[PDB]
Amino acid sequence: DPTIIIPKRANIPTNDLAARILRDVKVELVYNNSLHYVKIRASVVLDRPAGQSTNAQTPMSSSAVGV
Amino acid sequence: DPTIIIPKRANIPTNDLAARILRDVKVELVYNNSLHYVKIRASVVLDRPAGQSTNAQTPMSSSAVGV
Repeated sequence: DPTIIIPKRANIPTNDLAARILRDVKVELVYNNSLHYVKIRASVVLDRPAGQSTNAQTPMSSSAVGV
Repeated sequence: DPTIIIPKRANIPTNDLAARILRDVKVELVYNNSLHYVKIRASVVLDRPAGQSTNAQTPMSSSAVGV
């Protein structure tokens, strides 16, 4: 999310009140990106594809073994 | 305070008792005064005013050194 910050009067040095110029205003942004290159991976099958695994469990995220 | 003075009989010269006229009655007064002219001294501040002295003592009247 874009952000904007403005300093308060108590934080302005006395010198700037004579110069009458404010400083330290800050803004932030995130730039998008276009797409330049793409790489694809195809596959071809000739004979009868082999039967797939018949597991119906919901795939677990990671191994439980950890110490 | 206004003052009034009246002489006594013993102090009246014999001649006035024949002339039958009294003298030497005295009165005093103090007159007030109007205001005619006024002079002012202003001041302006631009930057942050400097911090004042932080003395909390009751201001002394006059220097003790005297011989």
